[PDB]
Amino acid sequence: MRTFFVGGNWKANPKTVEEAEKLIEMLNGAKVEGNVEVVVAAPFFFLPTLQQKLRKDWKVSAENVFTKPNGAFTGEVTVPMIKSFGIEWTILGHSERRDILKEDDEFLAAKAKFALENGMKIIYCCGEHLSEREAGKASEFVSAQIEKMIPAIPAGKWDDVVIAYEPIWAIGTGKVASTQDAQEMCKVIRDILAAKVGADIANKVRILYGGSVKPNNCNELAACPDVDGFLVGGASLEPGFINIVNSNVHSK
Amino acid sequence: MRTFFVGGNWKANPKTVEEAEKLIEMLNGAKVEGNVEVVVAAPFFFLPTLQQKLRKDWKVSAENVFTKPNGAFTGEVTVPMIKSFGIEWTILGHSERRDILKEDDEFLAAKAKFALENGMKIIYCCGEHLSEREAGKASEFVSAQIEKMIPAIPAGKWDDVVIAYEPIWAIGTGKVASTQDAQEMCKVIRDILAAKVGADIANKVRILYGGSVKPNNCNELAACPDVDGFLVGGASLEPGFINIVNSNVHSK
Ligand code: NA
Ligand code: NA
Ligand code: NA
Ligand code: NA
Ligand code: NA
Ligand code: NA
Repeated sequence: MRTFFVGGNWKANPKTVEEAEKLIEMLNGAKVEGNVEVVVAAPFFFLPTLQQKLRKDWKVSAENVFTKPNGAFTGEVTVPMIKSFGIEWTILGHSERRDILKEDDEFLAAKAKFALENGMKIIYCCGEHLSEREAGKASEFVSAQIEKMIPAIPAGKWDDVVIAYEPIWAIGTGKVASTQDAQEMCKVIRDILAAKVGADIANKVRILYGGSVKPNNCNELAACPDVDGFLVGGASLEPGFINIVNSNVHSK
Repeated sequence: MRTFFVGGNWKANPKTVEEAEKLIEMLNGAKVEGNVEVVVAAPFFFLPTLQQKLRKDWKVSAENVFTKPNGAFTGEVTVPMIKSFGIEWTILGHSERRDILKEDDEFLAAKAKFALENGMKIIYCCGEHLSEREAGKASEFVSAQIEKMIPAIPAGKWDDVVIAYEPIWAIGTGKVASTQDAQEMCKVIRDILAAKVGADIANKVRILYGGSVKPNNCNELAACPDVDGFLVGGASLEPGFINIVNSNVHSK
């Protein structure tokens, strides 16, 4: 069985270091049940304190990184900077960056290749928008994205990739995703991997559900056979995060 | 006389926290001559250590910030986060972000308004590209940018604005800027301010030269009457930074 994986994405939160420290102390006291690999992603500015203070059985992640080691890229944070502090993970391709910050697939593949070649592990995000969901073309859209991702992955690095499916069509659209939606698209992704890079890899890669995950739906989502975990949004800031981490006991 | 102002922009450098700490220890030992306001901008990830360890007579600056207090903006760092740690400054509108990260004037004006309304001080960057320089339309282009900036500034906040002119036309183009180029464009900007917001404000706002500044040209640049200081690139990482900070003795 693949090890269940839960990434907590704080996004651009909290507002103060005092709040981030309080949240860390809450995470540190949580009793994890079952078996699960937990990663916490936070704003660059809080990454030093998170790495220093977060429980050592969990790992810290950046929410984005640039494509280069360093250079004339005012405002950007790079792989060597966060790796120099012991941070092993980054999220790439999150819907908010693809959209608001206009990150395209070419930019994202470069990031994934550079990050992996430089020893990082990645949570690579994908997912289709409302028009493609409505048109019933969700699998084609998601395939194209995964197909741009695939050649970024060096030989031997699939152990360092996790994929998160975001139902962007259910974010701020008036539509909601069902548990079966989540299962279906995670299976779509697994099958794309099997067809393109082989069953051995497909059978080991964790594919996460990245839509709305809360204490009230995490257990039924975890039980879906192709859902290997979550990239959690707003609940990653709340005590409910632990219920989600613990939903691993319902996945087999 | 306006107080001479030197901002050191590390850009996306150095690669490691060990290097940033060594650079800080170098800055801390430097003997400043004359009178000058010094700000050091560094990657988000190094801002905590810079704020903790940098000499207290100088101030730390972010190299960019987002337009919102917090929220669903994966990868972004916000004003309250850096203000919560005592950081008072940010750079906005740097050419590398306008270009590589595709930041437009509307995005940048929003940042400046939000930053200022939230108690930040800003270094707002502007500057024209090669085609406008060649066409002799450098002043019109720069005016338009400043004209988008101006309504972002709340009543009473001009004391918290510094403007940096970047001769983008001389970055990676095969063309170099002269000392007279720097003076001319800093004067162009001052005159736009005087005409649009009044002489009192124009006479107090520091306008910096943001092109290539090194130990070998800083004294002649500082002596230009409308050049009030520098936003320094690569030399901000080198012992030469101090020669630049000290070029204030040549400006009157
Ligand atoms: Na279809
Ligand atoms: Na490997
Ligand atoms: Na499952
Ligand atoms: Na002209
Ligand atoms: Na004021
Ligand atoms: Na001067």
